[PDB]
Amino acid sequence: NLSACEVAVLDLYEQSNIRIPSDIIEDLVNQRLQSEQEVLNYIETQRTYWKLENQKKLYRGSL
Amino acid sequence: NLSACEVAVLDLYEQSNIRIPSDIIEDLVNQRLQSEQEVLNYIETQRTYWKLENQKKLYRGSL
Amino acid sequence: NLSACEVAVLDLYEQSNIRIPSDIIEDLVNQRLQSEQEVLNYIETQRTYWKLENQKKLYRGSL
Amino acid sequence: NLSACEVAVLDLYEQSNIRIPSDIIEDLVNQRLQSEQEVLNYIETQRTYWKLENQKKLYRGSL
Amino acid sequence: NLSACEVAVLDLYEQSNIRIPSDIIEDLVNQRLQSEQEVLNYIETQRTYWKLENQKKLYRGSL
Amino acid sequence: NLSACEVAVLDLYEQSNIRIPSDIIEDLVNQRLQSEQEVLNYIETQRTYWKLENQKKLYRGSL
DNA sequence: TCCACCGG
DNA sequence: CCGGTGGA
Repeated sequence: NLSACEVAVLDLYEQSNIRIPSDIIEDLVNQRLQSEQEVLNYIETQRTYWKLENQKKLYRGSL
Repeated sequence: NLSACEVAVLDLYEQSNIRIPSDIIEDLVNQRLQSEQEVLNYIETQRTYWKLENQKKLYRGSL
Repeated sequence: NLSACEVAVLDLYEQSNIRIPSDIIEDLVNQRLQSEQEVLNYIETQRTYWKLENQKKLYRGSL
Repeated sequence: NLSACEVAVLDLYEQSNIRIPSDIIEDLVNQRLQSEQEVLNYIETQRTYWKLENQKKLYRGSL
Repeated sequence: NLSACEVAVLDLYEQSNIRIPSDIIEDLVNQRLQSEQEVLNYIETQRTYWKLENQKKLYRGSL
Repeated sequence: NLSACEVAVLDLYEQSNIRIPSDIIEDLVNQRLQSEQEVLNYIETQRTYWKLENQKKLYRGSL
């Protein structure tokens, strides 16, 4: 149950067939960003964060 | 609340300071995988998925 | 004050003039790895870790 | 045990879930900068330092 | 006054009109690498080292 | 051994942990530049030249 | 800042 | 096929 401008942008991403991680949605709520511009920039930043987090290589001492 | 061999692998990622997105944990529980080997393969596959997903490039009608 | 093979690899890095972040050194002690191979792989993972971390873009809400 | 603005900025990075390597902290105590604006710029510069350092490729004479 | 394979590769570099910084030449003499392959490999690494190092950004406390 | 301003700017680069190639130091001394502003501009210019040089790509009759 | 090209 | 680097 989200803000209108939050909904605007999220569907933009749906339109590009991109699932947005749910950690990003959670982070998005606790911010009440006010333009669509800010939402898009916030989300874009978070996608980078998790592109990078997911690339992190796991050391294996077991394997 | 989770399976012993699941908690084993998640703590590997902690030790390596890696955040696992929560969508992955979600999908992980609805699988009851049996060994640590399997759990780890699954998680890895999912990190690739999301690395790719967070990489996908948005088409903007605005910016 | 460290294991001899640890030292062995840390000096390779020094010969190539690459500073190792000290967090890597921390994590490295907590693992008593046994071959020089293992130490190097471990260290190399950790470099990617922090190449990536340091690449994370900060969200500017105040600039 | 640090300056107020130092603390202001480091929690920025914490609210964005970004680890600051501890060599950066070291290097930051050593300058008593006086606005957040300078702290932030200083830290960003050091993140680039280490993104780049960590990217340096090691020459292997052994493997 | 250098090794014959060393001379061999540097000349390659000349034909492509490429200046090798002289710190590389230094680091090169302290390694007596044996094949041309290893020379080229070492030099190539050292090129990346200084491409990166020269990229690092300066923090300016006065300008 | 060098002019005080030369020295002032060189320590800027150290407090940023940046090695200056020694070909830069060389060219630097044969110019006696006067303000620190002039010195830094020079070094920077020179850092670009060599970022660029060290990037130029080798044509290999090896490979 | 975004787009295209080359390398692993 | 994906990731990184360089050029417009």
